Amino acid sequence: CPLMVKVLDAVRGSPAINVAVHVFRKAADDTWEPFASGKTSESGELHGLTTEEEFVEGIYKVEIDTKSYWKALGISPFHEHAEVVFTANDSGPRRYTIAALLSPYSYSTTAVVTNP
Amino acid sequence: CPLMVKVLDAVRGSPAINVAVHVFRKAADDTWEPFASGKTSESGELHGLTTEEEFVEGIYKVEIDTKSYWKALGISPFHEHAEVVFTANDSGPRRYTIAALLSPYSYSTTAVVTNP
Amino acid sequence: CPLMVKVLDAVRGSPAINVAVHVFRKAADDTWEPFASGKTSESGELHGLTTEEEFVEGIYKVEIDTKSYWKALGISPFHEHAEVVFTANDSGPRRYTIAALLSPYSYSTTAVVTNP
Amino acid sequence: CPLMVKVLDAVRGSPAINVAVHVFRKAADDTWEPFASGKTSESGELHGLTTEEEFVEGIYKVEIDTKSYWKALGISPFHEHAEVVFTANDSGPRRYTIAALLSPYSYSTTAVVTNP
Ligand SMILES: [Fe+3]
Ligand SMILES: [Fe+3]
Ligand SMILES: [Fe+3]
Ligand SMILES: [Fe+3]
Ligand SMILES: [Fe+3]
Ligand SMILES: [Fe+3]
Ligand SMILES: [Fe+3]
Ligand SMILES: [Fe+3]
Ligand SMILES: [Fe+3]
Ligand SMILES: [Fe+3]
Repeated sequence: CPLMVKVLDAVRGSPAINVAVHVFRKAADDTWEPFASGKTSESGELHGLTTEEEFVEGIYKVEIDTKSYWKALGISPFHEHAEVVFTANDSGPRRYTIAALLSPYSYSTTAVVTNP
Repeated sequence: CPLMVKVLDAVRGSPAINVAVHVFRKAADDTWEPFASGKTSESGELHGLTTEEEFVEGIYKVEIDTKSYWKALGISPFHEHAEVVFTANDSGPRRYTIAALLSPYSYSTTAVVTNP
Repeated sequence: CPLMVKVLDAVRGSPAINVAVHVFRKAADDTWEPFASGKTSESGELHGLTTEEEFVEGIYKVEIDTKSYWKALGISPFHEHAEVVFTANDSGPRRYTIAALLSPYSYSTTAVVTNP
Repeated sequence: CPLMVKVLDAVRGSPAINVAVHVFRKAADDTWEPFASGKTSESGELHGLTTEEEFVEGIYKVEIDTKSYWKALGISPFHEHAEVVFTANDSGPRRYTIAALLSPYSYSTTAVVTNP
């Protein structure tokens, strides 16, 4: 798994379950081609999005939708989408972990990049 | 002044200075319309984006252009932007402060609501 | 005012109000001596902790008492405190701002240095 | 592993390797008994600190020292210790993950608590 996504809730200190994640790649004619997608697990993690063979250098957009998570808590969320855009594998192949930390009025996001 | 944006640099222990900030507002056809923009001062604050009477109820998006910020300091950062999305309610006159904390690989955004 | 401490609540989207803050200074026998303390105002700011002439070069520690803060709001938080440790250099007159962002299970501290 | 510790560098976006970690437990006569200790790995993680049989309810202090990490980067760090104090296993057994995010002027720390 070269690309992991974690989502956490800063209020509850728990993993965010069933967050929808959509990954896009910037395509040749200046548009976003679909690339991968999934839901986060009990542990709030999602990998198995791609393989090193499909995860070529390029520009990727990672979108999350947290509607299912707040719904199951009985929370009527105010906002529920977040996104990052980064450039991948420019120095050849790396593993990316992208973590998001949720509060109703605060959003934090961190990227860890490691060598496979 | 009803809308403040404050931005800090976690690497250098200082306000982020001259960072461009674009504020959009969500329009009747669910698109984003430009609302305001500016650059951060030496103390990292940007205000004078809008008057009380022009900052109506709605959904607003603040894009802080951090890629150019880090690149100017000779750092290839991970993110393109820092963003946050928030809702202004039609309530009384209220101060909205958007605070941003920046690293090359991590950032956090927070919307703070007060009365002056 | 050379030492400011600002504290925000990420859950409630507001300044943290009435939070106790204790500042210690590292003494000649490598122990911590009380330096200053106070409570945060309605805008979450605490200043008037020290004068320019009494805030000498050294190593200082800010303990923000967040357990009691969250418990007062009926939340059993994870941390006891938020802390940060920083060094004042003997340089010119400089403004030190300690900013704190608080959730029940996550918190961040930042020391910002400016000139007034 | 009921107790994991991660340490990350927000400047480099990399795991912090060889961070020394010392865990203490609050003992009956109001003092800190040693409990567990270790160094973080290539991936910045440390588990194998304890077992569910030794990780009883109580008050634990987790200390890190990041001297070896900065040394190997050729960095003369200003500060290099951090600590959290929390109460464990009060609602019976839980798994704790404690993550710390480093910048020279900013420190963030998050706790994720999950059900084994
Ligand atoms: Fe499972
Ligand atoms: Fe299960
Ligand atoms: Fe995992
Ligand atoms: Fe101000
Ligand atoms: Fe909001
Ligand atoms: Fe002020
Ligand atoms: Fe410092
Ligand atoms: Fe290894
Ligand atoms: Fe290895
Ligand atoms: Fe692991």
